Amino acid sequence: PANLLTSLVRAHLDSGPSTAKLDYSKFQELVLPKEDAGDVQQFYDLLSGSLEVIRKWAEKIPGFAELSPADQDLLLESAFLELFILRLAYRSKPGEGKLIFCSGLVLHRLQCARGFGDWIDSILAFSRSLHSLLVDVPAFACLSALVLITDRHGLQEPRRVEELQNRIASCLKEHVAAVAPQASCLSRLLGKLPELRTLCTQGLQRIFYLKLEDLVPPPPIIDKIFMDTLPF
Repeated sequence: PANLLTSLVRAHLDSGPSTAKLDYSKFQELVLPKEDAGDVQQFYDLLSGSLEVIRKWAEKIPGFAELSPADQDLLLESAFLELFILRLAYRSKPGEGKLIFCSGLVLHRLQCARGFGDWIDSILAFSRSLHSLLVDVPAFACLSALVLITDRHGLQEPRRVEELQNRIASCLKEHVAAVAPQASCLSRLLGKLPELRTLCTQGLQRIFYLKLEDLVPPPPIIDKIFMDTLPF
């Protein structure tokens, strides 16, 4: 934990692009001059691309594959939006308006604005605030795991999810104490989780709006996540 910390950092670093793998071939800060089908389809494709990456990342968190398969799927589905946002916010460069996606694709905020709507600006504000905390890679590797491994309604073994969460939280608390015994830093960090939930709602609102408009249908897996996480 110890070894837990190292496994978390490794899972985190293998789930995203190397700086050498960054792809700038579509990046344009100048967009010439309401959303259309190509904007909506790119929104859905960026969302979809993270899905398979996040699922592989989760399998590398020690103890996750030892949860029931029904609990794994519920935890993944429920956290998907928040993880997409958190990992995007941490990878991106909000000073420059640059969004960096898990494939390595780099886009300017103005290239995403029509598909994402105002949500992309909220994400970039959360990204600037995340960056001011100067969260180091091991701290991030625990925070993101804590977003996934958390209480959700319908869990078969809620105490086992809580034990794994406590292990990760303890691992984080120890790392933040060691790099600085002691928790104000820690409380500032954990304070990002509620804001993240609020941003996930904004994403659900954007997906609802696009489903209403109906230019291009959501891909089935995103659509199921949207429908499965609607508490009505």
